[PDB]
Amino acid sequence: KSPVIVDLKFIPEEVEAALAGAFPGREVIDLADPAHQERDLSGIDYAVVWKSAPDLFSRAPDLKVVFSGGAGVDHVLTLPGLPDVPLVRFVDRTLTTRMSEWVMMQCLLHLRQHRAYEALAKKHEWRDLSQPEAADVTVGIMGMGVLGQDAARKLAAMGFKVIGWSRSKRVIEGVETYDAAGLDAFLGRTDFLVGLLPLTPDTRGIFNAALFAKLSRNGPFGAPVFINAGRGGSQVEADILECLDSGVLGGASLDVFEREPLSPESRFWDMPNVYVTPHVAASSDVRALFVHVEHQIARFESGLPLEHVVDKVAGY
Amino acid sequence: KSPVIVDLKFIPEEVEAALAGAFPGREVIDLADPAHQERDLSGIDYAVVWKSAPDLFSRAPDLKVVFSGGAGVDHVLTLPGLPDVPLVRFVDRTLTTRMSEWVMMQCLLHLRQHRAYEALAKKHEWRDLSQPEAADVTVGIMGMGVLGQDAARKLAAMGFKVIGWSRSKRVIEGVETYDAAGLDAFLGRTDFLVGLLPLTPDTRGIFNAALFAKLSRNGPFGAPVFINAGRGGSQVEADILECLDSGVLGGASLDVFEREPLSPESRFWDMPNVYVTPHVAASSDVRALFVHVEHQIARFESGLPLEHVVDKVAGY
Ligand SMILES: NC(=O)c1ccc[n+]([C@@H]2O[C@H](COP(=O)([O-])OP(=O)(O)OC[C@H]3O[C@@H](n4cnc5c(N)ncnc54)[C@H](OP(=O)(O)O)[C@@H]3O)[C@@H](O)[C@H]2O)c1
Ligand SMILES: NC(=O)c1ccc[n+]([C@@H]2O[C@H](COP(=O)([O-])OP(=O)(O)OC[C@H]3O[C@@H](n4cnc5c(N)ncnc54)[C@H](OP(=O)(O)O)[C@@H]3O)[C@@H](O)[C@H]2O)c1
Ligand SMILES: [Cl-]
Ligand SMILES: [Cl-]
Repeated sequence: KSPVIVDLKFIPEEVEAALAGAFPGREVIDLADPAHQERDLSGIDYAVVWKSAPDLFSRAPDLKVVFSGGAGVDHVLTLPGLPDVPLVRFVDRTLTTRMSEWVMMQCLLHLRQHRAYEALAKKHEWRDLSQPEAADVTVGIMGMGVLGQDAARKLAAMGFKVIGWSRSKRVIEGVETYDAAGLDAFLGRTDFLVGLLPLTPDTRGIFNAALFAKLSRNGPFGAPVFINAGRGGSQVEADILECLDSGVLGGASLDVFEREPLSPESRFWDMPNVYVTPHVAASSDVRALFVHVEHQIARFESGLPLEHVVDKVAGY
Repeated sequence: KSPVIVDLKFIPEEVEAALAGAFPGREVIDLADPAHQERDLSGIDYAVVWKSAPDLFSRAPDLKVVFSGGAGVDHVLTLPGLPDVPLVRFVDRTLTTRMSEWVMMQCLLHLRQHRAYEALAKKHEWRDLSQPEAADVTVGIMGMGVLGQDAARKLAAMGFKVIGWSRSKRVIEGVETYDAAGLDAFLGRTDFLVGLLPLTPDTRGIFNAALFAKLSRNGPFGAPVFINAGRGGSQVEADILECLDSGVLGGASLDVFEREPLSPESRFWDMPNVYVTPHVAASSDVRALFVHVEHQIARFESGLPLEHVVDKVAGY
């Protein structure tokens, strides 16, 4: 039976804990362990990777399937020697449900004027603010795949008006959607913009000043909000900053940044209407990752086709 | 046609805005207007009241129905001269949906360790924290009426494990519930305690140190959280403070207080794991209030029975 290489830059206690009883019957080679730093890795069919070392695929030339530890593959596609074999991304109910938690939290924080109420609290001042209900706000989600769909349905169920956008059009009860050419109509209706796009050459810098200026100003706060949990390379941070300073954006939630970890010198840390999280919108449940990997190995070895394979030309 | 007295201590622009076109065919006497401060109010059948003046029912001895501006009636029951006629409380989809927004926000803030991530941000420090999913947390809701039920269903749909408690037992898909005697078993399973009880003589001071000590310590954070949006008189704030200081409570969200507005000298304002909101968990949509009132007047006058009538002996 082939070994499984595990090269995951995740919280190490979580990886170690999940290894126990994982991949039964297979040797598991965890490259976090210094004992394994010189081991040759030829003749091994499977690797599970997240921020893996540059020389990995030169050490493991015989891989038959590469498994990403995350849903996003923009970094893995750039790794030297990435083999010409299927690359399977992480898709799982645990990941999806976690992202929807984060998206719901952001939409509620901005809806319920959390920062305004915290500023009042800091002054020890009791003051009720006029308050729209979720149905008074349209959330527009750019990115209508696994995560965008689950987030949209959950937002709608909480009472938000929800609309969606992606390259092609899709059918989702209670959610009107737009295809690529509908972008401007979608943006003009959107009060809270949620980014759940992969980073690809075609989504690079898509979230810029010109796009923020097209968002709706007709909503209950008079200015839109930007929430991104896709990839940082999709946004132009200089524009986000300028828009926040001018009031073109009323606030933002950012889980992802052009350069991560976010520099300690960034202005985003101290800004009163920005919520910064360190790329934790949906943590990979490592146990679930390994169950997904085990499952796909079983299909592969039985001749069934792999699921969630990446289109490497498209970048997702 | 009888006039309608409106004596509502709500945001005045909201009341004024909602008056337009309200109660068509009836004189509307808004007691916020100084012009009406000496008007006699006999021969008037209806009043809509929230924090109304003490002498109101002596000025209006002929009321046939009193309408509260809120869901809660503990204050109105204490008003001098409250007539011996039906008292109808506010119940409406707008109110319910708003409360569920607030409850969902609190459960997510505590689940997603928002204060920990804000403390990291204040130090300009990028650090991922181990993170449970909502299904790892049990939310126990004390109070299973209109609001408790809607909040429970919405929490469950977001992935939380949800359990409920109230005097009598109730049947709710996906939510196990407990009756009065099941209190201790319910508390022992609960990680996040949500209060959606009326204030009555029987719920006064129910949320105390003895009760907080019975909450589960087996959850992912090792200590429970207290969230109250019912009434402040149900909690003992001295105990909440002591429990937070000792770590018996890991955090709290409080929308209601023993004395409101909350004193500017309260410690709750500055406490890092408390979220204070100024009794805004669900604002009355005044427009919807008047539609509800108009509707009930129509039923009353057609001989149909009034809905949402309070049991004045029970206090709710
Ligand atoms: N912050 C975090 O912790 C975190 C966690 C997990 C994932 N993520 C990010 O979230 C992303 C989405 O994940 P997912 O599972 O939902 O992906 P998915 O199922 O592949 O969905 C991707 C969506 O983006 C659309 N899209 C791609 N390129 C586009 C373009 N140029 N114009 C318009 N639409 C475009 C796709 O449209 P089509 O269907 O028409 O192709 C599809 O609707 C991942 O790529 C990852 O970067 C972040
Ligand atoms: N913070 C805010 O902005 C805000 C806004 C709206 C409402 N509220 C508060 O929320 C409360 C609940 O509203 P609601 O519409 O959900 O009320 P509801 O429909 O009357 O529900 C009340 C629930 O509390 C239970 N209950 C009452 N006394 C009890 C006792 N001694 N022991 C156990 N259970 C008891 C009732 O049980 P039974 O069914 O068995 O009687 C019922 O399940 C209101 O009274 C108001 O004070 C606050
Ligand atoms: Cl800001
Ligand atoms: Cl605290």
